[PDB]
Amino acid sequence: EQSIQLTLGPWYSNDGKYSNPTIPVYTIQKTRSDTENMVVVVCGEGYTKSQQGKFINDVKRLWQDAMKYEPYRSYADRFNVYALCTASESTFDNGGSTFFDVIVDKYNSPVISNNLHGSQWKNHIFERCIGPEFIEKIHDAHIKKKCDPNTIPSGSEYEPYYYVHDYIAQFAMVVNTKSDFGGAYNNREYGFHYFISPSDSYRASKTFAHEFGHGLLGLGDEYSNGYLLDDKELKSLNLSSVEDPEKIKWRQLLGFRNTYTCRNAYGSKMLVSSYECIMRDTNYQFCEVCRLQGFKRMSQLVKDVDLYVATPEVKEYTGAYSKPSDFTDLETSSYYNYTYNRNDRLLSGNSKSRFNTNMNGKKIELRTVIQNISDKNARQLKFKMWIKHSDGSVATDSSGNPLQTVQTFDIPVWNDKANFWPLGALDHIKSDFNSGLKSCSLIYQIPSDAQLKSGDTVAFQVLDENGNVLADDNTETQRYTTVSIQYKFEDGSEIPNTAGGTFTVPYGTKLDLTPAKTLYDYEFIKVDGLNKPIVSDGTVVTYYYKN
Ligand SMILES: [Pr+3]
Ligand SMILES: [Zn+2]
Ligand SMILES: [Zn+2]
Repeated sequence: EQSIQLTLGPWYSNDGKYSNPTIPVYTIQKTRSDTENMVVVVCGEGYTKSQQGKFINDVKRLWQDAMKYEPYRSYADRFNVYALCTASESTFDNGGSTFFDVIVDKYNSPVISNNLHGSQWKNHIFERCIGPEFIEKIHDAHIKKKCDPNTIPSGSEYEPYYYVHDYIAQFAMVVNTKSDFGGAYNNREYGFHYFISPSDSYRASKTFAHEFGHGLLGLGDEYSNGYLLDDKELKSLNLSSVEDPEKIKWRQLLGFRNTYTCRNAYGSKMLVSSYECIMRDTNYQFCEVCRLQGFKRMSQLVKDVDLYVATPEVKEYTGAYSKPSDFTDLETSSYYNYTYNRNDRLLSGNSKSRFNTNMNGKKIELRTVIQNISDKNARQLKFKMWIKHSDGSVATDSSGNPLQTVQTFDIPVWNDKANFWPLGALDHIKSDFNSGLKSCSLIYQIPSDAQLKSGDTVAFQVLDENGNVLADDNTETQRYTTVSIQYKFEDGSEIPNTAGGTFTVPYGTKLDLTPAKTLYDYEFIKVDGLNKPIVSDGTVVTYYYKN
């Protein structure tokens, strides 16, 4: 079957338990060449050889649950996901020898323990052993190994393995356990880019998405502490200590959805853009700043994503939370007072029906934020907003003029792009949060003589230069559909060492990806199910490869 073979000398397996392991490789998802997608490699800790089927199903479960969160969900079909069936002598719960020597320290942190058996480089195993074998043999780039990982290179111990984390976007280690923990190890200068999370804890999927947010998306722990120094302020994608709303990096997002800067705990000098974010508390979704920053980060790792359009909202425009001085109080009470006010004004998503015939003479606001991913093409997006009767017709005033307004917004280029986690970067140092970023507000005065009827709602569209609808008043609550991937030989047999996963897309989506020319050594033949609206759960897209 498909596998990689490692050579682990005493620096990686000092007790000889894994001196020459054979590691079966399973493809969970490969929708395009590895050279065009983000490659995720997932290994199991504490799974015996007879438990590798549990491991594969565990990865599929955690991965599919991660793909339900924005911003990952927008990129769901642009990941290639591989499960490496690393076999431990002992299960994790039995407490004997495991592949990765993971221990849970006194702070409940899962840690690769170099000193457990004296394997002095154990926590370098991903970039020095697993990664380079994978990239030479499985990855479509087939980059030949450059250094013997069981010898000391001339010069830097680390530089020869930097290339690993450009071909493998993320290493994840799933522990076969119910224990609730999580850890992320992000220090590319010293080779570290992996996270560790449990298979069966009560919030295992939430933890996975969270540690994935640290690792791939570059997001900071919103539960952390302290006053950020100037260099750390520039460095952080989603944390701040800047109290002045006119200077805070994410000022353009203030007042959009639940973006209202606030202290992450009473008295804290550490500020978050939203109190309700998975990066502070794993029960939440990603906040709008994390969604933006993660969407930008992933755009650096693929080639064909050029625009981010946050989901627009419509709010009664009262003047509240409309200027910087409305955001100066950073207490949690101010955050929740802001979110209550938003709910009292909301006219979109699940509050569409709050529109009523008393809205004549009132102002409404269409609000979103837009990020240009291009550093070459400025963009011009047209917003349209109108009052729609329940039968779909456009409402009018008493003179017959449609209750409709339009405004075009100019989105400047992302000239700062090369400073924001580009391919090859060892870290993020400084970026201009506002480069390529435009908060867009379209305010409409509903006429006093508006001919409103019961059941009227606000409709809207964000349009590109060709009139294509990028978002509309149905986007937020639209139905998502599950699509299943299968890999088959031309005779219909399932390809061994594949375990095709599922993800979700908006109902009606036409998938349009160029399939990879090869799967392992199998040659691509044809695909069934692409370029066709996905309109049923369990829809199967079938990739056919020559045996
Ligand atoms: Pr052959
Ligand atoms: Zn955490
Ligand atoms: Zn966040």
